[PDB]
Amino acid sequence: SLKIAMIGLGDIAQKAYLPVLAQWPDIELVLCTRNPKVLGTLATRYRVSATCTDYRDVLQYGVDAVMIHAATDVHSTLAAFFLHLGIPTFVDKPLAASAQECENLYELAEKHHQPLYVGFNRRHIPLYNQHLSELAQQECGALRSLRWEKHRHALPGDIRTFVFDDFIHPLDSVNLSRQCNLDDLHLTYHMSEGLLARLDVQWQTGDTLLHASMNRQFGITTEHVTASYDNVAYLFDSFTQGKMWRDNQESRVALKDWTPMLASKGFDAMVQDWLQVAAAGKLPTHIIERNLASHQLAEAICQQITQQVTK
Amino acid sequence: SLKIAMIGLGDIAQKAYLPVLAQWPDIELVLCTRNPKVLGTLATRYRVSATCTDYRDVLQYGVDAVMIHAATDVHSTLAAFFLHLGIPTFVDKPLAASAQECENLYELAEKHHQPLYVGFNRRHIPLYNQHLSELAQQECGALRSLRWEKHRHALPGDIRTFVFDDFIHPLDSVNLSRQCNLDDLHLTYHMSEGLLARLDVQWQTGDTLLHASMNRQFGITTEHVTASYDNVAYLFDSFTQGKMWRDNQESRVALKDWTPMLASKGFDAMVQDWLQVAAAGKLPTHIIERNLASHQLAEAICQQITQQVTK
Amino acid sequence: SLKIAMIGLGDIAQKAYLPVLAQWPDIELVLCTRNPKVLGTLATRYRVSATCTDYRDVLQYGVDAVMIHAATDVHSTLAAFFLHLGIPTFVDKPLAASAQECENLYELAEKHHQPLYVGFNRRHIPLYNQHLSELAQQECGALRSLRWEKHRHALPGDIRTFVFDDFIHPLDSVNLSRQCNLDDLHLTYHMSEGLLARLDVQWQTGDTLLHASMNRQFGITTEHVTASYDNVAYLFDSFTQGKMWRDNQESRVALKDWTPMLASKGFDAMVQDWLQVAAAGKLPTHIIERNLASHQLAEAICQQITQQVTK
Amino acid sequence: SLKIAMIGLGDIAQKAYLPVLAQWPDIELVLCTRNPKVLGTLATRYRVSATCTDYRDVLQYGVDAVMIHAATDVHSTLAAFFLHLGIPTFVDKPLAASAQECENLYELAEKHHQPLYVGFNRRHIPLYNQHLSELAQQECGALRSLRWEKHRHALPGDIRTFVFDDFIHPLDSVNLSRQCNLDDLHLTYHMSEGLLARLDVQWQTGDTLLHASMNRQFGITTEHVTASYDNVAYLFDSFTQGKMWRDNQESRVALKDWTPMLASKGFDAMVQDWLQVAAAGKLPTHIIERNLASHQLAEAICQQITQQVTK
Ligand code: NI
Repeated sequence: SLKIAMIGLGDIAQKAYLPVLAQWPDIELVLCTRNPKVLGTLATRYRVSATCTDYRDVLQYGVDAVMIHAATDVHSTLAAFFLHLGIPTFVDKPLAASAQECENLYELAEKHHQPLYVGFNRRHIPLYNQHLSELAQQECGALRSLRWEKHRHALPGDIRTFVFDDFIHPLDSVNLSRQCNLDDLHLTYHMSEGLLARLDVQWQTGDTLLHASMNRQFGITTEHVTASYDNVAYLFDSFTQGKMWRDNQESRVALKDWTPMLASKGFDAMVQDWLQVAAAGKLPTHIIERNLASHQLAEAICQQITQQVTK
Repeated sequence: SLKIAMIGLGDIAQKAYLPVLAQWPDIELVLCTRNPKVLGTLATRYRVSATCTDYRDVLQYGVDAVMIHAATDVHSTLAAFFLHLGIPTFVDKPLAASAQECENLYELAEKHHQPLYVGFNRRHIPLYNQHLSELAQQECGALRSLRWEKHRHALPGDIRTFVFDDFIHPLDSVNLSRQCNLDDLHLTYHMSEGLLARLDVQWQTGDTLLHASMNRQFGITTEHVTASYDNVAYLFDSFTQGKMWRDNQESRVALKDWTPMLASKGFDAMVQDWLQVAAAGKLPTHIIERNLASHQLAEAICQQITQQVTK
Repeated sequence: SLKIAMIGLGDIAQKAYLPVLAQWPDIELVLCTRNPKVLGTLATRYRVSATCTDYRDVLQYGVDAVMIHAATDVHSTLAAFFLHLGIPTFVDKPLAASAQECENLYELAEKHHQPLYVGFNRRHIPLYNQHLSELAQQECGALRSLRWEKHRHALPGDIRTFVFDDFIHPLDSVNLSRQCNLDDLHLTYHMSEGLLARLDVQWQTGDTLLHASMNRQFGITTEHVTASYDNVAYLFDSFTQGKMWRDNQESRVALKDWTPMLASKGFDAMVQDWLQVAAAGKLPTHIIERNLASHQLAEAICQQITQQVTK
Repeated sequence: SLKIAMIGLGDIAQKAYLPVLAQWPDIELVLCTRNPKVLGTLATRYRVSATCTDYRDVLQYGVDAVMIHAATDVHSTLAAFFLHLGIPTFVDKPLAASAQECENLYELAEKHHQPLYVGFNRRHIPLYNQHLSELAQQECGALRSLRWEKHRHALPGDIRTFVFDDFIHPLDSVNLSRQCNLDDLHLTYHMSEGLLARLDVQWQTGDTLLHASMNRQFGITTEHVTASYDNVAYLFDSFTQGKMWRDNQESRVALKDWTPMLASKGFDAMVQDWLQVAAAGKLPTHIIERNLASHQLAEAICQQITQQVTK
């Protein structure tokens, strides 16, 4: 059995995590959030006796690990608190607001031999990891190309936020390699009256061309993933449907009916991994390098665009 | 009314060109090809009188212009010929096997003040030009991105052939900036057992990201075009259908029913542009520069992969 | 705030109802089922105190209503029981294996002035009722036609089960005219080996053509709904996606993102209506009549077939 | 070798027939039509020497067969003129304006022992006859169901024209059992502003449910064909593409690229047949029984509707 604390019950905590762990058997929750009104409503709805208003009062529940869903602003603070207190810590992307804080956090995590899992659901998409072993293995494998497009309609933003809070999803999902700088990388972008409209990062490591694309001034909000091997390719227009091309024939691949929405988006699968990491008390090295790399690449991309625009 | 001579009745000539001109009103055809058997077969099929076997006899019928559909290894020889004799010449892409010859040919055309039209049908695709005026205008306009993909199933080939006889399609089609080198351009490729499998070329001109992609070892033979502007986008999965995305809504855009197949592939629209060009003895400068640019770009790509591969 | 008791925790209960209710706000649950093993397993999973094995002890907790999810052959018993005790009763379709029982149960419920709600989730499909008001309001309105197709791959069965436990879905969903017989109705079917393979019931009410189609020996398992008005049509290939044809144009209509799976299948919407009814001790007349009619029609369909076959 | 005369060069003759027979090998044409202007233009455009302005000045060319593409009101007259003289005749749907006239023309046909081919391209569609052999053989076969929908956006009309000139297509295509009356058949329809808007004819012959529907007041103009066998089904949304459902999996079936438009709509295959019938002088029985049947069923459906709308 496992006991977990959830600090910061905001939009995502309520939209996905809570509903996923609330029904998860053999798991005991310890809800924590500053707003007592919200806290109580939720605790009652999902029948949770372990209530907490001050994240520090969590120590009084001997938890096996905590999950932080609060805003980025208070990520490190809360993360560092449980880490230097010898407690596994889960955190929603982005781990921190800057690459340096990400490095420091992981340093503290190592100085205490504690795991620091960063929530990246797009590494656990059931339909994608089913036809694409590479994504499940987090390697480049036999992939010849992989393009991850996540767009939005009329929704530009400031460089920083755009990259760390949104682009990081396609950027990390495609980061099957461990790209951490802009070396041998091709960064392109457009800007509409002061803001970032579309970002394109693409590079080739080995025999695999990785491409992360985000056009937030697109004609419609949608996310597509295209991957190709030798004489075989897939194109997913969503997380539940797709097309498989082989032998010059096209067929559709899809999740089985009744598969819950939060599962298709990979939260169920991710929590699974998280728990195993929490229980084992250790997160595999490549995952730690994956995490840092993606965050470092974000920083490189930000400073680069910022410098070019300002200059 | 014009009298056009067709030199070199091969595959493309029989499949597209010939059947299109033999339909055009006020046009007299003068078939010409090495093989006398094939000549007579077609001559009978399209009930044409003016038959010839030696391109030199073509002059006898007092032709108003010539259309060369022979192999690439004989374009220069045939083109130069009618150019010296001052006759508007048409040549099916590619113009020549190298940028050197192309440059010569055009220099030769300028000298004799004759038009030299290069057959690029993907600049006349009715459905695309109806929705992307930038293509009809052959400019970048408001385009924020334009991606042209032309894939094939299990069909790798040698650099030269692959680039000059296939990739030249998506490359030129996307080359609205008249690019003629690898300056600030990204080029990725993948060799397979001695052959070129996939080639990806993209660069940013002003506020437009151009991208030509060709995977000759794709899971299926298909050609997709994707264009985007601010808050507007399009994605065509063929020359007859496509999706339009605007106001965060997806609608379908398609070619009128009963549109002849060859017309959908822009052949009629091209022959029309060509006949006017020949009948006017003039060919706009921007078009000439595009032809030249696309060919020099192809040259640059070949003498890049070949060099690298041999290392 | 209501206290609902769920009697009979079978598959449908564990897959949709239980998960939706155990999450519903201001509702205390009282689980009840024969098997004490499953009873406790579920009770632990959804953290519920009010446990019970005999459908009688349920009255002890002073429930405001009961939801019977047991087998069809136990509905009448359970239903009648609480209906007499004067408690709003909910029963998952079908109400009973015969129209007679249905008529009895409703006649009974009318005496005790209690509401008897039947579980027809396909009447609360959020994406369908959002676009087609006729379905929301349960009328024919401007509908010139409505076709509900629900097919299965290689799954024939006996007339009874096929109709009362399956076909009733599409049949009822289309029964917007309260059809309670075979009057001016066209019934068609096919028997594979010794079972019912496909059934097709279609009739016309005024200016509306209704059609229920089920081919349980179809090449694939899917469900398509097609609705048409004057110069307007819709075709949904699922509960989340569909296309709209208007002004000779095709546009995509889809369910908002992050919508829970069960919700898209109209369960949340149905439970809502159910609770309101239960808390109001009243159930609109037009609803009851539709319920009876659909079961009376199912009865009629079963008979004419069984007869015509044995004949 | 063959020589065919074409009487009546309208829009269909110019859009489909002339072009198809213009490149046909071993076939000499004898263009005939009222209007002189049009005539010469076409004779020059397709380079035909055999000109004509009167369907009577036709035997001066010793034709082997004739093709009438004129209006319906002049079909009989012309059809009889050549069947008298003893000439294989080809007529475009509908054969005549009434079932009476059809039987008449067909009685005069066997009277002079001459074939009377009716142009029904929907029987010779390459993509459909490929996967659906029953349509190629023209018999119910193993089909369990076959639905042919042909809708139009905002285009209602008078019963007569709506039926014989348009509905005749789907009605005949699904008529594999030579249905000729309203026996055991289900007919529904809808009128609007005094015109016919939608028409649906459905009946079951053996183990095959055949359904023809046409809603000329649909949201878009499109034609769909659905066909189901035991545990197998096909859905064609066009004449060149479709979906094949088998083993609960969906795959795409389509026409090879570069297949001319007129070929996909079946004109090539039909003409092919038409010729093999003109040369052979004999037309298979079932084909004659089918054509009559379709026109008889057409009349039945007309008078039937005309009566109720009048009663
Ligand atoms: Ni409405």
